[PDB]
Amino acid sequence: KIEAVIFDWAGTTVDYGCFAPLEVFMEIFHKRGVAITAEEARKPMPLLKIDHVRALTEMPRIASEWNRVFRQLPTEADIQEMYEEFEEILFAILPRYASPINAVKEVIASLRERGIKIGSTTGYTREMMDIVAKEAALQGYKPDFLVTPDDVPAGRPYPWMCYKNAMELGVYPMNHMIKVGDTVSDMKEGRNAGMWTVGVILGSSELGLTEEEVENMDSVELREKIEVVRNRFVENGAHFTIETMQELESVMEHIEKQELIIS
Amino acid sequence: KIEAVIFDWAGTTVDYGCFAPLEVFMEIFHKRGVAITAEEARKPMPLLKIDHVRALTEMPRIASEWNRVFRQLPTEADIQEMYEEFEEILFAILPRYASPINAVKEVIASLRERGIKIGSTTGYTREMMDIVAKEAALQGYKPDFLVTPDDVPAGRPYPWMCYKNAMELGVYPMNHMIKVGDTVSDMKEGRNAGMWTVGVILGSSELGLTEEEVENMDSVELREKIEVVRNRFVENGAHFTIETMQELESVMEHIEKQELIIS
Ligand SMILES: [Mg+2]
Ligand SMILES: [Mg+2]
Repeated sequence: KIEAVIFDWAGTTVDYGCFAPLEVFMEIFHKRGVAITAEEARKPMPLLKIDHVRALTEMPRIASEWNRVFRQLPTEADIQEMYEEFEEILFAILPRYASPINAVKEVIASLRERGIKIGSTTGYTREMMDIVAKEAALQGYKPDFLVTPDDVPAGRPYPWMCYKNAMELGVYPMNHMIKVGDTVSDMKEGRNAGMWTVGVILGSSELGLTEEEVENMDSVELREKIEVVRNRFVENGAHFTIETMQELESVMEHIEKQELIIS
Repeated sequence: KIEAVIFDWAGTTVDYGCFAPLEVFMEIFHKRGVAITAEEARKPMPLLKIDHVRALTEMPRIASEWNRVFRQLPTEADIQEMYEEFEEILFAILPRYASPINAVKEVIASLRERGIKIGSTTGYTREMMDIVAKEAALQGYKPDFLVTPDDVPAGRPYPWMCYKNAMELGVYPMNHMIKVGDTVSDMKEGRNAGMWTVGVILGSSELGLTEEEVENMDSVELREKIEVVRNRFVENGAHFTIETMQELESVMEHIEKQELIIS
């Protein structure tokens, strides 16, 4: 039972903290003496098109600074000539954060030797993925199949992308697959398809921490923050939640032994 | 319940004391020889129109003097020349009085943090409000929307301006909005609008003090002065009466928990 795991990308498989799409947004602004927090950088994370450089331009403290350095408010060609260079700088920065998240290696190798198929879904796009994947493979990671919002009629909340990793990999009931992510949207995806939804923490978008900024965080505050993530996953779906990745091949057995049904 | 807060523009957010008009009325008179006090400068205020200078004209003591300088009493021309310059010196000084009152920043910083909208209304006019807004932005205060007596068929006594904020901010039931002010008129407006009215004291017109006078005033003296303002506001429908700005939020908790109804 459970013949395939449907992983995610930045936050799950690669790019710790899911900063790729962020850093870009920061430079675009910082390149005009604005300076913004990665904290504000997220917010409209899903849906990375121009409207985000418009929602980030309509933000309080943001509109302020901007109007203080240029002595005026963002123009229409300001959002443009900014997004035009978002895609640009991003497609050229994505490969910087395409390394398989430490230890994810062994997990995949292992899960295959045990006869498990590996698929995936993402928020990014074909063009965005044609850059991400490529680097990943040259770097050791390459699932058996991949799907982006471009392949289906809708994005991440819906199960559509997941119903295709199925067709390809060829796996009858949905209960035979596991969904793994790092965002409430992901849990909503798995607990929609009819799959087993699990949330990763240490390196997730939610916990939004850096692969080091987690070591400097003190023993009591980290765990303190981890639970916050965990709890937020659980209610949005998540049949299980894990901190690291080594704990997934521990969840599968459980699923099987446990003997609980997905309704 | 409290989705948005509608702030006043001169007495609540900026000008701690509301001396912009005052320190301009007494200059037009101090430039012609007849000096006057800021106390006399502000009998009626929401009427910054021409007949305000005319009221300081037919004011005994001030009628005296001027006659003992120009050897004659004011004329219809002496007035429509002091006003036809009142606003001209106003637009040049208003920027000097268009910066926040400390707390306003931190508070407005928050509020938006809990996702609360921020609109406004004023007695100042379109042109007057202009410049002020611009300078307020460069300083650290950019409410979501702004309305002036020019956008509606009337002034402050009437709700009109407040109704405009609702459409814009998209917060429908009036009673789901707070109305902060600094004078008897601001309360008349909020009550007529049908929202939760609140009046501030420290740094208001009804207290005509300075952010140096309030620090150089007796402990008992000041307290007495405030009570006059307080009793004043309440006497005009002010559902609440805050001293400074922090406590504006505790008021929201109170209102949301005291299961009370307006009108
Ligand atoms: Mg991700
Ligand atoms: Mg006022």
